[PDB]
Formats: sequence, C-alpha cells, structure tokens
Amino acid sequence: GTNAAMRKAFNYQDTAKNGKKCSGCAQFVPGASPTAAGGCKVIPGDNQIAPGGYCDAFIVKK
Amino acid sequence: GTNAAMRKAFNYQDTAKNGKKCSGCAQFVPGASPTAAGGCKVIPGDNQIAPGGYCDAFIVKK
Ligand code: SF4
Ligand code: SF4
Repeated sequence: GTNAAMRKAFNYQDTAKNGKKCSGCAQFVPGASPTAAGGCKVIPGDNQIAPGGYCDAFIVKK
Repeated sequence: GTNAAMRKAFNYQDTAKNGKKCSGCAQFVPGASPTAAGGCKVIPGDNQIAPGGYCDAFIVKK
C-alpha cells in the first residue's frame, strides 16, 4: 500500500534527484534486501518506498 | 487507521510482554520518532502500531 497524500505532499518520485535517494536518506526503513521496496519514517503506512526514490523530506543519513 | 481484524488475530496489546515490544521487533516499521506510532509487516493497513506494544508475532531484531 502507498500513502498517496504524503507522497504527494513531499513530491515523492521513484527516481533519484541528482544522486539523492532513499537508500542514502536518514528516514528510510530498508526492506529485506537491497533492491527490495521499504518504508519511510515520515510516510506512514507506505511499504512501497523504492530504495532509488526521492522526496522533499530527504536528509542525508550519517 | 487500525486493522482490528489483524490486531485480533495476533493478540496485539498496547503494552510490552516480558520486556518484548514492537520497537525491538524485526517486523516493526518505525514512525518519525522512537516514540511515535509506526507500522508492522504482519498487520497490514495499520499505522497506529505503538512502539511499546506487542503481538504474538514478535521476533527480536538482530
Ligand atoms: S524522506 Fe523521502 S527521500 Fe527520505 S526515505 Fe522517505 S521517501 Fe525517501
Ligand atoms: S509483529 Fe507484533 S510485536 Fe512485532 S511490530 Fe508487529 S505488532 Fe509489534
């Protein structure tokens, strides 16, 4: 399932934005494997977050 | 929202069981902060899973 509202609020996209992507973001909750879709701490109920996606809420992880 | 049917299936509770709680479970999908409600792989369509809750499907995260 996806959280359409939130994805739209953050202008989520399935592709990276100039090297910026979910897999390198502090909010990402990775799936069972690298290429698996995961979750996001700020997009509740969404389990279709692509590791190579991106949104306005991105924050480089440490 | 919550998924009352799935919560009932796994005997979800809002408190921990012998120290076991959602925030320490491998099926948990954390919310924005460690204390915010999150999601769970075993209770689809529920975004009100308490980090201090528990269910029979608990599995320690390693
Ligand atoms: S905040 Fe945006 S960039 Fe970061 S993991 Fe969630 S969807 Fe991806
Ligand atoms: S499986 Fe049960 S204990 Fe684990 S996160 Fe889901 S509700 Fe909580």
